[PDB]
Amino acid sequence: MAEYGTLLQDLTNNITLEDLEQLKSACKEDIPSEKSEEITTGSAWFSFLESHNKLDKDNLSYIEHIFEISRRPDLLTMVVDYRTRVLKIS
Repeated sequence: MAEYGTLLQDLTNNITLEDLEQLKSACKEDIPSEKSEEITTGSAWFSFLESHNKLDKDNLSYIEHIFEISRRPDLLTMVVDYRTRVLKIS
């Protein structure tokens, strides 16, 4: 669970308010309009997403895509890499 916590945080370190806009732009259909509005922090979007069941402690597929579709593969990579490294660790 925790490592995932840093994972969200790692992309969050790389997340600019602007980066989020782009992810939101990608997410416009999936993440509700009302909510996308108030996404002024990387953690906020996770914490929203977490609050709704579009992201477990294990589940990433929702966000993985978002990072794929959005032209910001650093974050994707962190999700991908996390999935893997933690897989190899566990």
